[PDB]
Amino acid sequence: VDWKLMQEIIEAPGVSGYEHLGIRDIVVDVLKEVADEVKVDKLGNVIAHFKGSSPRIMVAAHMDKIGVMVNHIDKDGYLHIVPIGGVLPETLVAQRIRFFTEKGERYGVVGVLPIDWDQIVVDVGASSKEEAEEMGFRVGTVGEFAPNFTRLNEHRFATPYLDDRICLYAMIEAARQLGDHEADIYIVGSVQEEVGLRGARVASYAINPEVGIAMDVTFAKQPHDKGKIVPELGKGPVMDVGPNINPKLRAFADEVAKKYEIPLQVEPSPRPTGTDANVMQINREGVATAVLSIPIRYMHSQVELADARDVDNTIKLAKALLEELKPMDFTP
Amino acid sequence: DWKLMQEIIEAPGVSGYEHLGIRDIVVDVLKEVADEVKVDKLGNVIAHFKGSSPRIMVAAHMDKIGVMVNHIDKDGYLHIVPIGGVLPETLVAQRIRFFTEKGERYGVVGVLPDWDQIVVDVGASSKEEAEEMGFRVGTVGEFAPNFTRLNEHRFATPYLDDRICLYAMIEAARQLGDHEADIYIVGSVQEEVGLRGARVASYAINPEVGIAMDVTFAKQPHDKGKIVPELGKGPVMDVGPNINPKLRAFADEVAKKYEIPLQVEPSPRPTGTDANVMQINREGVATAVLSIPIRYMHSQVELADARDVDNTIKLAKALLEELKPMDFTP
Amino acid sequence: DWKLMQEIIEAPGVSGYEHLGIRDIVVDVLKEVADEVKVDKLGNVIAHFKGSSPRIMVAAHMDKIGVMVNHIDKDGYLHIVPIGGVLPETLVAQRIRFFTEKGERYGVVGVDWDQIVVDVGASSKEEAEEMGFRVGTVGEFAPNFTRLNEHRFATPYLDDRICLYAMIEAARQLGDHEADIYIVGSVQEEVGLRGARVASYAINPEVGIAMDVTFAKQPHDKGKIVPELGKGPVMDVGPNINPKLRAFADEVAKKYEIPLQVEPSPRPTGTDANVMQINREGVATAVLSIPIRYMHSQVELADARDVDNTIKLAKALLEELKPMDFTP
Repeated sequence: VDWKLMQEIIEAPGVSGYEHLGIRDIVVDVLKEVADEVKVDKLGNVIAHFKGSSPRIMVAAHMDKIGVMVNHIDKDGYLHIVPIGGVLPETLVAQRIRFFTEKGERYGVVGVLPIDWDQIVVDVGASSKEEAEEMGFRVGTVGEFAPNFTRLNEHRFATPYLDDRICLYAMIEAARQLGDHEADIYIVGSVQEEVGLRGARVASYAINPEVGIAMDVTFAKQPHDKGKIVPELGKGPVMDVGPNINPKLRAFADEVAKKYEIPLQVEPSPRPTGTDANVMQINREGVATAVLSIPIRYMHSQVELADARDVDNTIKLAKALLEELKPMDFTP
Repeated sequence: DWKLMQEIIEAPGVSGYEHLGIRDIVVDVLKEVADEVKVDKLGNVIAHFKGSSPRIMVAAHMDKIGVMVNHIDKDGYLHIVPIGGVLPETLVAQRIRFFTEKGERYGVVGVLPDWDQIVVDVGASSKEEAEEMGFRVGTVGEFAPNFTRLNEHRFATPYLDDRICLYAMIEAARQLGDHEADIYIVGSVQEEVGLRGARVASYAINPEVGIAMDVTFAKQPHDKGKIVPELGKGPVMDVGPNINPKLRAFADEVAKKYEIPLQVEPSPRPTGTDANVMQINREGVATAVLSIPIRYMHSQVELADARDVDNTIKLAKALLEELKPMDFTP
Repeated sequence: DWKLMQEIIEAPGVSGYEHLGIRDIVVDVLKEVADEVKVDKLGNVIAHFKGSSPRIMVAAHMDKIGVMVNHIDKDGYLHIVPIGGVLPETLVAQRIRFFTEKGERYGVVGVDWDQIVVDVGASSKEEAEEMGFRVGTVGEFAPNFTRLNEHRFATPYLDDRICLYAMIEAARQLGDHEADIYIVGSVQEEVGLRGARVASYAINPEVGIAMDVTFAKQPHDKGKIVPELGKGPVMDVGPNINPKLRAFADEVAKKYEIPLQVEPSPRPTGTDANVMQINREGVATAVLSIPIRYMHSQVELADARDVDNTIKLAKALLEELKPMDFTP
């Protein structure tokens, strides 16, 4: 559990469709060191191949973050933005936003009068539209929650964009530590998941895997959750059960966990998605999919919080599944 | 001086707890040039700059609005209460700097996919554990610092009120030349909870002239043209009932003399400023208010213009030096 | 002393009318032990227990919340207005004790203060006036002292008579002390801490302690109340509270092994201590309270042990304090 590597994976620039701004390069480099080959497709997916014989498996964690984009700039240099993904305007009050302009990274704050959009005006220190632009701002400039990593103690930490950068980091770590494996493995850092799981769809079509595992984050029990949330922090990684989940693959997961003595949580999901596993399962002739998740609290806010112990068991389980996988009958 | 200014701003010290950090900063910074410095039973820092007449009191509160822990639940979450004008709205998905037994520790307010339901996560899984970490009923916290200089002039950061005026005042104090007036510079406490500190300090000082250096609203989005002051246009000084006319005309003169740009804003009512209790203190005092305009007051993103802070300091010392006995009787 | 206690609790005296009964009781009982006892122009009772230093003022308000008669209608019913924090909610189907020139007269509210009509058994305005009723006649919750058991009891006007009793009992049992003590029974607290303000100005103490009642955990409080009945006196922490004085209190309570609860009072308290702290040049203040349930109603209920432990701590604190720096 590398904290520095974890943090930079978490804070590397890369909103949906702009993953090339920083995160993609990190993923490629860290993967090229252990993979037999690493490519980047038309949409920006990073596909690392770890040669094996069978079965052919695809594991994916998205690299994109939710964020905002400048719709226009007014005469007084203020910015009017729109969301990129599931951005809660409630989480944009009295918050700092990291924008990526021509002249590099520039900050802006969303004030409050001493909620719906365009009631959301960003202040960037300008006095006119002309001045804002001269600062590098333009129609289409994108922004992200300002980074802020908070280590609360031994285990727990809070920060923007644990979704899905914490699962990305877990996948990458398991891949760096992968041992012997007869499965033909493809580790994918997908793009545009926050806006339609469009990255995993394109990559699963190119890869055409038999087995597919999406590593995403999931809700953890928290205040005012009214008891509807099953998973709990510190209780280990989570693996769904439901229509989107292949029983043979999921049953194999239990065993691996049992064998390596890794705590594993079960989470109801009577539908699919928003993981990449949704579009992976209906890819071409059909894929046996499963979901491996890290539970976090306060999803989609500047304070998503996780427990390093879960991250750890996710890395172990991910690795153990990959090495334990061999030819099987996935037909339900 | 961005270094010193940020220090004054982020120094600990919520209403009633100014001794956690801000109090010492202020004292030290002033012992350098002040003839005497002391602190009363409430924590007011009072610096004396001996002069003949008139006796003038200038104040800027050192207290920040913040929160306090009401209780810790079984799962280790904190339930807080507001100290000062804290809006539940500025507490969602935000970080809180708490001052526990074991030192400064952080917590975060959560959310889901009126204070009662403002629960703070500090990373504990039990009450015993939260306590183990140094959290006690009564523990206080403040917005987490995050100083952001937007450009050459503008910057945004929590607790611009009233630390920016406190800076400005301290700075003008350090740069004070010759003055005929007997000057008292006060770092007031508990101003956010009822101008309680200024009351006491002014009763002890008993000045003929008093000036409050606080922050005011600047034109910003959705203000509906109701706010007069504008960032970048200089320090502001009110006009109205609790603003002594003679004193205010004077400042108008000193301003134009030193050519400092000066904004004017109406205040038809005695304001939530220390100059409120200063004027009605003892037999009455000729009072005026000198403010730095800021946007988004009482939030983590209050923003100001350095050029305004600059002129406020210029005007501050100029007034303090040009001040000579005169009649303030309206 | 349940008898002295019930008597301090039931003694007449709403805000501004403390002279109707409680004042003289407070005066009489304090005169027996204090070195001097005086009544200022606003009605505050100020008892001095001469000492060296620091000079300390301790206050508990003698006033009660209540009602006043606005006018009498043709049919002899009274129309009242509240004196203090009285809510018509607590007036339905309740008996009210009025004070007329003819003496104590009772009235009942049957089954927004424009719907609160008091019936006194009169048939006409003239008969009501003949019974002793006038515009300005004041009234209180009828006394009704219920001992539930060995420790708990319920009664109107535990606020703030219970703390008044405690302070008085502590003063009567006071032993050797170095501080220059001033025990005050303040007036008009329920309408602006008016009494304590003037009293502190005169005394000009260096230290000040307010003894009031505070909320105790009770049904439907949804976990928002810290203090509980039976777990001892309570001492606030916050801006209105001087850290060093509070620290001192802690050590005293520990030294005597007196249970002491803590309560977060984030804002300037609604007690005499509020005005004591900003009095003249400033004062190191703190708050000592007895927790009670159902505040401001006819059934305010408390626990005897807490009352007792409050007297102990109050006594101990006064005998134990001495000159020390209170500068935060």
